[PDB]
Amino acid sequence: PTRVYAEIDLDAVRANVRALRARAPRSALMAVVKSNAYGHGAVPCARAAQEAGAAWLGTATPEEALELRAAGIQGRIMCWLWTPGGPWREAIETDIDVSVSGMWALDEVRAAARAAGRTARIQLKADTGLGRNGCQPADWAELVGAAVAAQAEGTVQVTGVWSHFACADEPGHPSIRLQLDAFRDMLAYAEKEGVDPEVRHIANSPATLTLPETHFDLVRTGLAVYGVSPSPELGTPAQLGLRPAMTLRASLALVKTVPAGHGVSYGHHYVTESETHLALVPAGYADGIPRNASGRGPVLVAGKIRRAAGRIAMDQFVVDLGEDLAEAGDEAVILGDAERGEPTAEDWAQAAHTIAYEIVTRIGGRVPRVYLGGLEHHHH
Amino acid sequence: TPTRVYAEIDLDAVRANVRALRARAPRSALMAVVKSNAYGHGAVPCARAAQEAGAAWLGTATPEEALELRAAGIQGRIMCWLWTPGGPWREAIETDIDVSVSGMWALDEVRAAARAAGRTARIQLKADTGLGRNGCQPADWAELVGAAVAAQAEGTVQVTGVWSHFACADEPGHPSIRLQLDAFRDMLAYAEKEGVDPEVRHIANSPATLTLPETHFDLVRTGLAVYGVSPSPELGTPAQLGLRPAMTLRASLALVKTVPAGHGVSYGHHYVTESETHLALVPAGYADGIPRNASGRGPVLVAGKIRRAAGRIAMDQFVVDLGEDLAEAGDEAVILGDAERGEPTAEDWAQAAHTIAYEIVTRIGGRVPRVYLGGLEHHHHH
Ligand SMILES: Cc1ncc(COP(=O)(O)O)c(CN[C@@H]2CONC2=O)c1O
Ligand SMILES: Cc1ncc(COP(=O)(O)O)c(CN[C@@H]2CONC2=O)c1O
Ligand SMILES: [Cl-]
Repeated sequence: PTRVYAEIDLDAVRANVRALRARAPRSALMAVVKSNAYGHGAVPCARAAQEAGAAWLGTATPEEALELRAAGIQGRIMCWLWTPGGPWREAIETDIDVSVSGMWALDEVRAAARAAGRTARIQLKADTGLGRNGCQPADWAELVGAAVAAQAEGTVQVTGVWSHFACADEPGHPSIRLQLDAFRDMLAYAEKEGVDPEVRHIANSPATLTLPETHFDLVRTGLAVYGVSPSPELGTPAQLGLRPAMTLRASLALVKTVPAGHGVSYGHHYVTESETHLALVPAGYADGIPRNASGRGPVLVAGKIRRAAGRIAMDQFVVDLGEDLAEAGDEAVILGDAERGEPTAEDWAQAAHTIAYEIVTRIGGRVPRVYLGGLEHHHH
Repeated sequence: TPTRVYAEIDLDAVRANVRALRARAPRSALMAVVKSNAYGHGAVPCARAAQEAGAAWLGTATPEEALELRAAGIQGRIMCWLWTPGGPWREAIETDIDVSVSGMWALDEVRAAARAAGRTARIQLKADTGLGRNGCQPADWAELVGAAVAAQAEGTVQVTGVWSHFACADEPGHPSIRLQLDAFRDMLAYAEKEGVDPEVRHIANSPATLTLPETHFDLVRTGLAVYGVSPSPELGTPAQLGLRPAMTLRASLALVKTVPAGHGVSYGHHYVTESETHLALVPAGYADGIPRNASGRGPVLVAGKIRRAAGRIAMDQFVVDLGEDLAEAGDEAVILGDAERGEPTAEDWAQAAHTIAYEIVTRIGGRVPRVYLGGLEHHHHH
């Protein structure tokens, strides 16, 4: 690549899960590789993680997990975002743990297990307060009654019971101890109606890094696997011992001199104060560069951190080097490692008024990924 | 048909939009701009649709997007302008692609390339008339203009056109507009006198095309308007401008349940139910292209009524408050589509997320499948 590409370090990835493994000594690890691994490459990161000690693999959509098996990845895998008509049968045949939050899901899977002549491994999801997916406390008895019954009929096998936190990245939030308590009480009742789960889990990356009383048998870690801290309130990847996996770089396409008082970019939302040097970065919002980052986004050009000049276009944006010099083809680092003096996904989150989760995840397809580290077959 | 979420592209809306646009610049050619996967609509399918409908030129930003079009079997004139040292000059020249030169480093590369390729490269000179983005500054025109006419004589290149791009065309009656138009006539002319005979002179994008007839010249570069979306509300709705929206984003509810009064919804708990009600889970989040920034305002059409994103929008989904109404898993929700059909539109979302329509349709995820209608059967094979 010469215009813009993403450099993924697989050694950073492996070291992260080894760090996270130590953080929860008595628990099992679940590397979440959903959404193309938050933009780093689903399969490469799935193999690296697993190699480093990942016992489970989790994704959102059935398609995402199927594609994981398609690439010959063994071990326990699980998905949780189903919609009526999903590929229940296919998932069951590949021995993937599908999740259930309602009777409709349970009924769809039970019928699929029949056609497949096999038993689906299912995990019941408790809605302990997030109010997103999962079963409400008011319908827990009912759904729990059906599982054990569908279990007796040998059609399904309840392998686990799980929930998910709403403000776990906000240390001290009252909503946290609530859900955690509601989790225990819901688990008891189900464990009493004839359910012996293979795994018990509720924690995510922030919960994992903060509350041990929430580790149980398994922990589902996503973002931290990529060396990005869930929130500033928890620390920088550096303080967390996490190492950034992606480095986004580009080459300048033009460097010119313009008189003082010259407008730059759409809407001329930036006017040159004095005759200066204007560089051109060939990466716009279609490549994943937030347009709300207009005027703030940091770029590492010529030994100094520069700022987005004016509006950010679909394909490119300009930067004012001032007195400094540079030429077409030169390297620019839009986001990378804080330990290398470069900008980070957090820096851009703040610049764009969003979160580090969005920054990395929304990095386009038009942008090639280049792998380094891990083993050779990982780079596929 | 997709079970989670998907996008349907109406190829007839595309075919009709260009036929409308041409009738606006009667004495100028039309270059359809399908860069960025046709602003999220599917590059090859739309490129074919627009050609057959009347586009004489195709425009993409990068050489790769241009080499993909050729690789897909598309003929006719094509041009790309975003280049960096080491680009596929040779490959681009062999495939007969009009490229843009704004600096000398480019000229020397295409020259070395036209040499290896044993062919003459058709180049177009970009002039920076105010945008301050790309193109030659007025103070380096003669230098570039000179070296060019020199490359001509050597038989390496061939200057096929002189152009430029506006900064505030989409802002009706902006001072920058006239100022930029003026520089064009002066910079262009000089190039003529010094020898250059251009095949085409262009400067108009969608807004300028729709508003200023004196910006047409030989060619006109229209991107957004071709897909039925209007550059700016300050120009009207696709309806008034006489345009038909081409994209329709639909998803299927995954869950619908009842929750007690005072329950929190999503991360941070930014939304609390004022009473006992029905909540519905839409399985699509910011990884599919839904702006997280539209959290709490993004309009969706669910069960006969427009609902607002209840709380924080997530990576893979978000919830909507059905209130008293009822619905179920599998029922379809329309995120964005045709206002004429009483559906939320790209502008609606553009406003909700505090941005411009251009970015909404352009950033629709790749995890999101595309389904084509109308047009010619063979148009949706690649
Ligand atoms: C159920 C579940 N568990 C674990 C994770 C991993 O979380 P971290 O990345 O914070 O470690 C996620 C991802 N959460 C997102 C965020 O938005 N939509 C989701 O599915 C999740 O949804
Ligand atoms: C150089 C160039 N020509 C023509 C067009 C087509 O313009 P319309 O889409 O308005 O018809 C664009 C706009 N492309 C975008 C839009 O925003 N930033 C860009 O680079 C462009 O960049
Ligand atoms: Cl130069």
